[PDB]
Amino acid sequence: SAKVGEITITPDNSKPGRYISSNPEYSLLAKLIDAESIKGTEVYTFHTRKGQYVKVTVPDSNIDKMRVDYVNWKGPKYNNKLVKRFVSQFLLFRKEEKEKNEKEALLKASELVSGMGDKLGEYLGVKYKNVAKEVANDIKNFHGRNIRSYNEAMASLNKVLANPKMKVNKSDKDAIVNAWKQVNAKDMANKIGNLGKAFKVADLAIKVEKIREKSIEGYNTGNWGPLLLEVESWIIGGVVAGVAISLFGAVLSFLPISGLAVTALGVIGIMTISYLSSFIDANRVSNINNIISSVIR
Repeated sequence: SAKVGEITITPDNSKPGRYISSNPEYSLLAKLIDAESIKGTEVYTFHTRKGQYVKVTVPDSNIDKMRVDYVNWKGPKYNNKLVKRFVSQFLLFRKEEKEKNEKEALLKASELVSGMGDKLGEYLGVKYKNVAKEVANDIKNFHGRNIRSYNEAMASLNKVLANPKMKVNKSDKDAIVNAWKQVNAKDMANKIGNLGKAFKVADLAIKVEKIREKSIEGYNTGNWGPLLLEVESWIIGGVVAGVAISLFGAVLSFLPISGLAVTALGVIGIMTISYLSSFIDANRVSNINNIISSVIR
């Protein structure tokens, strides 16, 4: 709901990635704008008329490499400077918006993780509670310029996974799974959504659903790649690293423990905590491994 030079851009609450121009006169004669960021390239779509639009693409957010495309254009083409004028600011606004949301997300996510700490710790032990808290902190203070690679993360996860004590008997496995299935993406999505504007990403419920399905599959197959990959997916697809993670954590934390035993609890607690550190801090993982002993039987 900020001001972009001469006008005021407002984010369409109803539709993520879409903005409203206070005065189309300065927004290329378009009231509605749709922004996108795939693989670091910003893409602006100005809806001038029905079925008509101007596509603006900014490779690597470098206005110098800017490209304009008139699609289904009837009339004369706007002069570049004009376009440039607006884009410049919009670009800038966009960055700020992200930066803001990122911080906003990490915080709220760190809270959730922290609380999860307090909660499970009552059953799991102080050692558990202690680590969870650090993990929460790491989240709180993370910068998106250090989000780890799939292969990078996957490795760390293995350490935990490869940890002998880190066992999972069917009785437990089947519960954990049953828990996951108990989940309703939609409700989740709303739940998550209500955490704040920053969580209002596109196709929330799909993202949720995929976390569930892949979460389940991980359990009964030991394959966790799909999970990590999904998250990474999100990011390449436009979601800011900080948010993606936060989003991830939130979901993770929203799983229902009713119907699980203290043993299953430990698994869950460890897992959650582990996935997260895997993407953030390699070192925290050690910490986790060290407490697996006292948490898991």
